[PDB]
Amino acid sequence: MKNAAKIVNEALNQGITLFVSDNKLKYKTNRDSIPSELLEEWKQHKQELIDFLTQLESEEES
Repeated sequence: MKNAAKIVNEALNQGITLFVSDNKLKYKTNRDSIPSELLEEWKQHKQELIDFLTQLESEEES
């Protein structure tokens, strides 16, 4: 059973960076040929992804 951080790490491995903007789960990358699985899992767990990606956005580093 995955969680927000699981998918976040998967993004980094593929050379992507999940970050939320306006409480909407966003993604950043240098390549557009990202795996389509990310677009779906990101939307599947967008709620928890936001929660985790936004609470981390509040701190400098951890």
